[PDB]
Amino acid sequence: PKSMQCKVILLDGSEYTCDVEKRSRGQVLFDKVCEHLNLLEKDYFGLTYRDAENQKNWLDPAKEIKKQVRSGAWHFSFNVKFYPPDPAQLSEDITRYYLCLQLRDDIVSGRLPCSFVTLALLGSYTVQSELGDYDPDECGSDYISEFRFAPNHTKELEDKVIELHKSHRGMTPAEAEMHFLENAKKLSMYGVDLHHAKDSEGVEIMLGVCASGLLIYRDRLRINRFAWPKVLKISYKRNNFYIKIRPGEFEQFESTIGFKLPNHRAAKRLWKVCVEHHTFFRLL
Ligand SMILES: Cc1occc1C(=O)Nc1ccncc1
Repeated sequence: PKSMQCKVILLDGSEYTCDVEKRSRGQVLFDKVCEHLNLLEKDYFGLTYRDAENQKNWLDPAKEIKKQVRSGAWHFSFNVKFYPPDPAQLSEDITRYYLCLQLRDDIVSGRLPCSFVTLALLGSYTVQSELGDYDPDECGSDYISEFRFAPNHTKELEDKVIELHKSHRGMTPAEAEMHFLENAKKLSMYGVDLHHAKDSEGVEIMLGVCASGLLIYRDRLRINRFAWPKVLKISYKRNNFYIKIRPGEFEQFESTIGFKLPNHRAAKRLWKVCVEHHTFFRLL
């Protein structure tokens, strides 16, 4: 029975290697990674891979791995797929830990924009969780943490992390991680998956997919939002993506809204993540 080597980049930046049978469905590999990670609350997570166009795709756990990676390497990342709006609701500390690791990468990468003060507060909770109480012996006036906190590090930011870390004496790792999450969950781009698109007039927009619905960013001046409940049908055709809106009270007709995506694969990818979000966040 022939097996393919799989390499998975974990949220701590380390590499997990395993073998699965070459006709394996994605769930087989995901189950192995989650057992490796001692992760029970698996529903929020998934594996990604890069397609022939170097686009991030979710590995569909119900489909054969080989029919998704196709010509590409069996190389994956372990990621948060569904960001919980209230991480305090999660049953296990280790789930919140992996969600913290993902968010730290969302922040350093710039996918999750954050004010100076919130970057320093999030950083200070990470340092408290990982090193425990502030020790002066480690940090002088010239201290720079090994921890990556932000897309652009400044001495002022490092100083503010230390100032806040000092305030956290006695805080346990789970407690610090829960504070991390209570701050991060409020950020306007928390758990928003962004897709480049054009509206029905050709104006460049971003579509954001998240727990609360589909967001349209025309810029910073005028953001439209469609809460999942309103959305009856999500569809794609050629390079186009459509949502069927519920009729408003006393309106005769449903309303269908249309966007242009970069190519047919980008339209299908946006459709699939919307359908998946739509189901996930109506069902608890
Ligand atoms: C935040 C939210 O609002 C409505 C539903 C949910 C939710 O978390 N659903 C879910 C959790 C775990 N597995 C599957 C679905």
